[PDB]
Amino acid sequence: MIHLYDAKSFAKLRAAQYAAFHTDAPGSWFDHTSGVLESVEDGTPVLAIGVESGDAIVFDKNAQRIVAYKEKSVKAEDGSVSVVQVENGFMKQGHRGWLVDLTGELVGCSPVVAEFGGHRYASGMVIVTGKGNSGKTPLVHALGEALGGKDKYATVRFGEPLSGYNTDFNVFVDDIARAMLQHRVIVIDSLKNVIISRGAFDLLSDIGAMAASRGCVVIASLNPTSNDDKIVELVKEASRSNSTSLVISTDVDGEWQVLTRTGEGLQRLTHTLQTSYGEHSVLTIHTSQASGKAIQTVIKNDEL
Amino acid sequence: MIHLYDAKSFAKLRAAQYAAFHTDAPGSWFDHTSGVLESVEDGTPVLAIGVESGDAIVFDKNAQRIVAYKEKSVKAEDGSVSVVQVENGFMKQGHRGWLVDLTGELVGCSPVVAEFGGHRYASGMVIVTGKGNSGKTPLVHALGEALGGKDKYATVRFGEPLSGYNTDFNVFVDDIARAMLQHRVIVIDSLKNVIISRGAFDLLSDIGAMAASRGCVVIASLNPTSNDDKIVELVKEASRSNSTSLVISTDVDGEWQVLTRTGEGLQRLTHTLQTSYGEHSVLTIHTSQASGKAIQTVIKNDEL
Amino acid sequence: MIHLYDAKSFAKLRAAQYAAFHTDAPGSWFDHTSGVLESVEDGTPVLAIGVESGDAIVFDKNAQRIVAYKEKSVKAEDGSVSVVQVENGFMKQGHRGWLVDLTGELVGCSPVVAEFGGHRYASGMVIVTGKGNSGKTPLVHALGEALGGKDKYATVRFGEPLSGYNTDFNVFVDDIARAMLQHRVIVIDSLKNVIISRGAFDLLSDIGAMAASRGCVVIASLNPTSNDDKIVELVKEASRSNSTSLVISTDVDGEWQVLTRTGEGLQRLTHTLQTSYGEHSVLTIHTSQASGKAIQTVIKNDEL
Amino acid sequence: MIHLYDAKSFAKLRAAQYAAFHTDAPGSWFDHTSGVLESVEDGTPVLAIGVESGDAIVFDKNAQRIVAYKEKSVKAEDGSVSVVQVENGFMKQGHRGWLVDLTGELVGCSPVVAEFGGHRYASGMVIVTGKGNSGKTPLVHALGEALGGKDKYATVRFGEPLSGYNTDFNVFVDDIARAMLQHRVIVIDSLKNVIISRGAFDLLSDIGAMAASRGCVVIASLNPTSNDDKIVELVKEASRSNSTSLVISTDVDGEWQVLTRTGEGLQRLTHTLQTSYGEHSVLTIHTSQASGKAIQTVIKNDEL
Amino acid sequence: MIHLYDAKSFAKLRAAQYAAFHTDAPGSWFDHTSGVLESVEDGTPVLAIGVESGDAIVFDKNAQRIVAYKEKSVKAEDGSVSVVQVENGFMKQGHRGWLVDLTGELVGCSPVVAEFGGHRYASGMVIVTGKGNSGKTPLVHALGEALGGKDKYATVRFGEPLSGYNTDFNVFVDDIARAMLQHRVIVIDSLKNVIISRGAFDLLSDIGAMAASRGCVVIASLNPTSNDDKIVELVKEASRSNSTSLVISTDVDGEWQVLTRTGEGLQRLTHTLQTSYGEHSVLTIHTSQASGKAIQTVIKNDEL
Amino acid sequence: MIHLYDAKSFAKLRAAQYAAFHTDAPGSWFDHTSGVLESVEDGTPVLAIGVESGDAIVFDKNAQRIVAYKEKSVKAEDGSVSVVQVENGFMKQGHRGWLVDLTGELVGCSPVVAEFGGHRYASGMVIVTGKGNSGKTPLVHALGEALGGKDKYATVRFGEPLSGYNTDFNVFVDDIARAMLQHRVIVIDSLKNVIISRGAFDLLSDIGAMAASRGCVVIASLNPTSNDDKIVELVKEASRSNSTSLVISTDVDGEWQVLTRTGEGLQRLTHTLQTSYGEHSVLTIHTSQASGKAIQTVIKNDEL
Ligand SMILES: Nc1ncnc2c1ncn2[C@@H]1O[C@H](COP(=O)(O)CP(=O)(O)OP(=O)(O)O)[C@@H](O)[C@H]1O
Ligand SMILES: Nc1ncnc2c1ncn2[C@@H]1O[C@H](COP(=O)(O)CP(=O)(O)OP(=O)(O)O)[C@@H](O)[C@H]1O
Ligand SMILES: Nc1ncnc2c1ncn2[C@@H]1O[C@H](COP(=O)(O)CP(=O)(O)OP(=O)(O)O)[C@@H](O)[C@H]1O
Ligand SMILES: Nc1ncnc2c1ncn2[C@@H]1O[C@H](COP(=O)(O)CP(=O)(O)OP(=O)(O)O)[C@@H](O)[C@H]1O
Ligand SMILES: Nc1ncnc2c1ncn2[C@@H]1O[C@H](COP(=O)(O)CP(=O)(O)OP(=O)(O)O)[C@@H](O)[C@H]1O
Ligand SMILES: Nc1ncnc2c1ncn2[C@@H]1O[C@H](COP(=O)(O)CP(=O)(O)OP(=O)(O)O)[C@@H](O)[C@H]1O
Ligand SMILES: [Mg+2]
Ligand SMILES: [Mg+2]
Ligand SMILES: [Mg+2]
Ligand SMILES: [Mg+2]
Ligand SMILES: [Mg+2]
Ligand SMILES: [Mg+2]
Repeated sequence: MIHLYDAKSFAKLRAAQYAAFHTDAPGSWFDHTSGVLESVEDGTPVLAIGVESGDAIVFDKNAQRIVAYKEKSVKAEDGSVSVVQVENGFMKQGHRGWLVDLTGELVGCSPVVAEFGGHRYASGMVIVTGKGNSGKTPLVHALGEALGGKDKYATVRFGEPLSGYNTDFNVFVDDIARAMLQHRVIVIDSLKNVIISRGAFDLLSDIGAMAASRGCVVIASLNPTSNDDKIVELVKEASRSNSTSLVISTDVDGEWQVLTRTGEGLQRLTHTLQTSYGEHSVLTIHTSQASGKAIQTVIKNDEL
Repeated sequence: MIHLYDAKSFAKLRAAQYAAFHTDAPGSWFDHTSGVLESVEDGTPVLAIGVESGDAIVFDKNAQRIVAYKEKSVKAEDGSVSVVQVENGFMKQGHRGWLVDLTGELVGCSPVVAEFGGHRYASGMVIVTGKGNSGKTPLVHALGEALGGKDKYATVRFGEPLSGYNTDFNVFVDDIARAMLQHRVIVIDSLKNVIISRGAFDLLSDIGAMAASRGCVVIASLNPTSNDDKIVELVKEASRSNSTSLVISTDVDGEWQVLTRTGEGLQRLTHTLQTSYGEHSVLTIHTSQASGKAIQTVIKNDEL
Repeated sequence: MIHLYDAKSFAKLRAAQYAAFHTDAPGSWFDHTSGVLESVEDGTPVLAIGVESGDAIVFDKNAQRIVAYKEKSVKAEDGSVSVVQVENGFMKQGHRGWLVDLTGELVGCSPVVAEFGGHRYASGMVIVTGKGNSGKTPLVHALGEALGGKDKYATVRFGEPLSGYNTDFNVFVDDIARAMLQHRVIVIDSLKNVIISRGAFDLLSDIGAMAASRGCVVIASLNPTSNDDKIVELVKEASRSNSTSLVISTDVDGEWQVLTRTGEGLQRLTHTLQTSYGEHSVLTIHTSQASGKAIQTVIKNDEL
Repeated sequence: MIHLYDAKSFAKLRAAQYAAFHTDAPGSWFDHTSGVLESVEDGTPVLAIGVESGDAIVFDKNAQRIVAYKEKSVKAEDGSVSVVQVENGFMKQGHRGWLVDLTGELVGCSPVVAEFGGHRYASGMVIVTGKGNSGKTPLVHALGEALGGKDKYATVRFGEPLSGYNTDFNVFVDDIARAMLQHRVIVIDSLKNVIISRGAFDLLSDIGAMAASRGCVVIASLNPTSNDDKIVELVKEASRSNSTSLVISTDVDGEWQVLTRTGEGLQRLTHTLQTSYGEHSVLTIHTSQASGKAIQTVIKNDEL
Repeated sequence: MIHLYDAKSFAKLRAAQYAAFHTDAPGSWFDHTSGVLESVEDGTPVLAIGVESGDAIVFDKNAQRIVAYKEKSVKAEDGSVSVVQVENGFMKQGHRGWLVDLTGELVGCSPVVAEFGGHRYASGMVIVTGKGNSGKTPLVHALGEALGGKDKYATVRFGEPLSGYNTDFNVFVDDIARAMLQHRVIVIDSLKNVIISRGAFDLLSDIGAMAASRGCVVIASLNPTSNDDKIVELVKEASRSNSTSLVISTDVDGEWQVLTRTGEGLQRLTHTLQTSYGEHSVLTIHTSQASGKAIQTVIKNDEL
Repeated sequence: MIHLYDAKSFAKLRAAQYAAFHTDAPGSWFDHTSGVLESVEDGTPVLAIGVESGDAIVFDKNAQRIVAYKEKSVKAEDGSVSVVQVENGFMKQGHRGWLVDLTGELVGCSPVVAEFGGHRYASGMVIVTGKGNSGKTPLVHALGEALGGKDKYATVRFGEPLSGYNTDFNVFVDDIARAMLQHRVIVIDSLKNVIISRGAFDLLSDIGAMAASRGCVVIASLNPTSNDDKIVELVKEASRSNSTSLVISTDVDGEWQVLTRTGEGLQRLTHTLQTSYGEHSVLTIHTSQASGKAIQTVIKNDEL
């Protein structure tokens, strides 16, 4: 909805956003939203995501598709009215994204999703990219395990010429919706095939906000390697504007750079990561700050 | 409608436009249009804005969507007829923009929306953009609060990978419409995802006139950063021709330039702004002229 | 229709076209077509202009839209047949342009619309453009008042982020149609938003011929400023091929060049204009010639 | 239809084609086809041309549109079957072009349309183009009068911002069909607006063959002037491949070059023309050979 | 259908393909397929070719169009099923190409179509192209007569601004279909207008296999001359990949190079041709080897 | 479906993927999936592949198309639900790819398909490409026979101007589906015509995963030769991202490089091949390693 502010309320909002990243217990936001989703009336639509055609499919709290739901409205705080209607398995009325309120007045946050190796990591979408020899696939799985901490991480596989890989976009959005509804740490291996249909465009522009709203993190690999300034600019834009965080390789093999948006209007943080391989390509991230916009663009150049 | 002029009536119009910016009490035009809107018959369509498809949704004076409204025509002064009809939630007949006359013979103005730090600011659309390290989001919020003065400013959030952000264009136009119908100072954070669907194109070409006619100001951030002459040129066209005023970053961190169109055929004014950050990135604009077209083009080069 | 000629009849036509610009009394053609229009049977469709979709809307001699008109044919001189039919507000049969014959055998003219400061001006479409500091809006209004002479000029406002400005193309073409049906001197401020839908394309290729046939002049501002060879070439083509006359700014501030097509197969004339500003930006054109195709292309280069 | 040949029959075909241009009486082919068209059963479809949408309209020998014609087939010599059906004013079955046989076994000719100043001119389409100061409009009218000889020439006007000019493509194809059905010499002033819709593409590719089949000549002006390699290549292709003859200006003012395709597989002829102006821009062509492909391309370069 | 191989059966296939070009009596494959076609049930669909829209029309063994044919399936050797159905003149079910098996296990051949001047020529499609002064039209006709030998060659005319030329794509595919069903040697003058609609794209990708399967040869002229890397690259792709053989002009007037694909996986052969003109441009090809891929690419450069 | 992992289960997965290529018996995965397929209920849809339009066709375990199959759902392990429904020959509900689970938890593998000349080859899609004189058709057939080993290889022929070659995309995908359902080693000659419709796009992004899941290998020829950075980049992307393995020619004639993806997150292997020709162009691959991402991109440059 829209929000109204004066100097006081705005300063309070910023303090609260700062806290959502810097001081809140890691993963607490996810726990809170899990509670909100579970308190929902059975059969109530909680998430709508766009399929390839641009239409949207809707899911309930248990990640089951809602095929028929008769028009139902809800008047919000600002007076606006929210409407949701599902017919023949497709949203007739409503919008893409969370269909129930998880944040409230607390918007524009990058809820700390986890802490690892002395660094806090944000929820939302993390795009892993860059050129060079450092491998991306091993990196997303290592990050997924690290941020997962005590919990297992969920893996969504898409568009690779390997066994068992789904290559259908509509099955892909279904897997992603189920993942965000049920797990805090999510790995997506290969955003490459989405990179374009309407559903693919909706996904790039929606996923970061969906995840951040949920308090979960979606770690997605994205290879720039494609000397086609049409697609490459799309890769840089997705990394610059649709990603909550960015993990990009450097000049040194095994070394990565993490750029994190800490919240609405807040500064971006940066830290380095060292890694090494064990058996069967299993990667390990070794354990034992503020960066300017000009610097951000410098890193974006790496993908050219 | 169309207007007829001779030397005398034209000179009077120009003096009137001049005054609407230079001498009228700040925000007085907004108060005037609030009165016109509130005098409208209940349930009467007052504003129509385009959704993604290119269709238009309609609202009444209370920012409530009109789903059904049988044909109804009104003959204007120039003999032209206006017909409005709404069926199944969409305009069957009518046009985009204000459906009731808010201006009358007083057209081509940039009604002063507020005065701050010794400068007069125009209503209509203000694009906040530029390259470099100066933060845009912090600036739009500080401008909102500064021009809001005694009033709270309205915040419309769109397309950012942060918690609680809507990324659905149709929810976006609904927010914008409600905001212009109810508040004098509006901040839109991220016009980035609009910059393209028919609805997006309608939005860019309509919002400036819509706001200027209401006497409200829409402060929208737009990032150029995207070395793609296709989009970058679209950013310059939007800053050049679709904005009533432009606020753009300088070579010096924290310093901004304000370029204001003061009226139809009138000269553009320019002044500088110094800013500084307080706690949690809350930005403060410190307190304590004419510019030719060539100069304007020089400033536009900055975005390359 | 088609016309047949031999050496004798062709020479007579050329002498008549020459006269229509060089010796006829200024504005007499407009008076003559006003008489043809008023002598039309009530309810008879006289003008059809394309809306955004490419469809056309029809008007009668009083600039009132005709929503229903059953099929009706008329056989011309060359034996051809003209058929007009309007259903549900849209032309079902017919063509865009004047639906009644305003010219007869007298075609290919640039009927003198007015005389000012010692120069004859042609009816039809005049594009006011160029780069540099000389302001276009002030010029089109000054030209409208100068060619208006004893009569008031009509102003069609379109696509500018100022108060009371319509930004809807279908309202715009209704405004234009009504203007040409009722006034000899018309000003269009901002052809920028048309410069693309089918209707926009129809407007650019139709308006010059419609106005010249009527004997009215349409003075339109068109800013080239937009380093995008796709649109800039479109601006040059509209100036070169869809304009009866061209008014373009020069190296010297306040100075303008007028390039006039005097008739079919005739030479283009050129003269200069000096201007100055008074109060509230009211511009005054000071008072007290054949140009080749190469010279013409030279002036077109100015817009790059 | 398809034709079968052996060395003898082929040598005879070539001799006959050579004759159609070099020795037949000028205009005799047109006279013969006029006879064939007049011998046609009343109401029989004789010509189909494509309107803007790509659909085709059909005309009878008197240039009147056939709105309803029930399916009717005719088996040709090679055994193929020709079908023509018209419903609601549009061709349901059939093809674009002449619907009755005018040539027979005599195909691939450039029937001499006229002789003037010691040169034979071909029927089909003649495109008049080039850069520089030599005027095209005066040239097409002078050529039309010259080739017309004892007969008047027909003028089809399209897309110029002058009085009486039709700017509707569908009215344009109607004018052209009527012209080819009734006159040997045809002038088309401004092919510029066709230069793109399906109907416009069909016209460029069909007109030359229609005219040559009829024995009439269509003299069309085409300005290249438009530094847009997309359109300019289209101008060069139309001049190179859809024109039976080409008349292009040279370095010397008033001087033109005529390049004529004399038939299927025959050599292209070339000759120069000197011209001068009299009163009111009436041009006169003064009175008192084989060119290679490489040379042809050299002239095509002139338009860049 | 699909075929299975082991070392033995593969070696036998290759010896068979080798012989189909090198040792079989010239034109014997055409005679063989004529027999297969004539043994087909009356009214049975044998060939389907795509019209402009992308739809396909169907013919029987006598080159007569089938407008109605109820579903009918046929199980092939590999267990695959072929279903053909024609409704309202268009294929409802089936595929483009030969609808009856003309080859069997003998696939991937370039059946020798004729022997002339000591050289063997392949069936399938032959593109005659190149830059320079050597005439293409005269050459395609002389090749047609030379390879026709004792038989007349068939001529399909398309898209030339000359008398009696069809310019309708759907009439074109009808001619081509009839020609391949009834004659061994076919000449298509001007593939220029195809080089783009779905039908045109289908034609370029289908004709070569269609002809090679029939044992007939299609000799088509294609002019590169069009400095537009978009189309020119399309000409090279057509000469490179869609043609069974290529005949291209040299630096020397009258001299041509023939590049022939002799079979699936077999080497390409090359030989030169000297020609001279007789009366009325009738060209005569005078009478009295392996080439690597790099050489081939060198020849393709000629078209730039 | 989605899979969850912790450090332990992830390491087990990687060890299993490693084994699936490095130590499993060659071809065992194919035998295992053949067993899963044959144990399926009769009439059960097992494979869906997209036709040209983007629609999908369905096949049962015997490679016979299913034209009608009423809605039927199956709930997986992650709680997801798979729904298949076929109506009028087309999938109404379901996804493209394998419709039955061939992999289970064992995903992300490149199942060893065969061992030859001391090297293990991966199933999935292998693209054979490169520039230069080394012939591709001879290579794909030699590779098919070598990996076939004791078994015959299946050949799918598509889009070549040779006898018996299908050129219809819908027949092509039916051929491919039948091949993967019945044979371990498949050769596709000429992927050129797919390199674009929705179905072509679906094929490139689906085939690798379909084949790898099955344990079969699809060896396809793809010629880069086409100096059009639009298609060339598409060729590089298909080689880089849609190929399980790549076989590309080098500087030395007859010599080839094999680049193999060994599994999800695993390293790419590389080895060289020497070949020579025998009679009738029958090629023989002579008998008697980790490569970095940078080295990979280097080989991709070869195709420019
Ligand atoms: N033991 C090891 N030592 C060094 N590199 C290893 C390794 N095991 C795996 N890798 C690297 O892991 C990398 C990633 O594997 P891939 O499947 O190619 C995913 P990616 O390359 O990260 O993204 P991509 O598929 O979009 O290009 C490869 O570069 C591989 O070389
Ligand atoms: N205390 C502080 N000192 C200096 N800069 C600060 C700051 N707090 C916030 N900023 C700056 O605020 C800027 C804007 O925050 P963002 O959320 O990135 C919006 P933006 O960058 O202005 O526009 P964008 O999101 O369209 O690119 C960032 O560049 C950040 O560095
Ligand atoms: N008193 C004055 N002295 C000098 N210039 C003046 C002036 N009053 C107005 N102008 C000029 O009037 C010019 C035109 O006003 P604008 O509203 O920008 C229409 P334009 O610039 O002609 O076309 P545009 O809006 O498409 O660019 C401005 O460049 C302004 O500087
Ligand atoms: N008396 C005269 N002396 C020299 N030139 C003359 C002339 N009378 C007319 N002309 C020339 O006639 C030419 C043609 O007039 P236009 O209406 O511009 C048609 P065009 O220029 O030939 O083709 P175009 O409209 O596509 O550019 C102009 O260049 C004009 O200068
Ligand atoms: N007697 C002769 N001597 C030399 N050349 C001759 C000739 N008779 C005809 N020609 C050449 O025959 C050539 C071909 O005639 P055209 O009808 O132009 C077909 P083309 O030029 O080969 O292909 P195109 O029409 O696609 O460009 C011309 O270049 C002409 O010069
Ligand atoms: N005996 C032999 N010695 C050398 N090369 C041979 C040969 N037999 C066949 N070849 C080569 O086999 C190569 C491939 O045959 P083609 O039918 O052209 C398929 P390709 O060239 O591999 O792919 P392409 O058709 O997409 O370009 C040719 O370059 C030919 O020279
Ligand atoms: Mg990867
Ligand atoms: Mg921002
Ligand atoms: Mg202006
Ligand atoms: Mg002209
Ligand atoms: Mg030719
Ligand atoms: Mg090959």
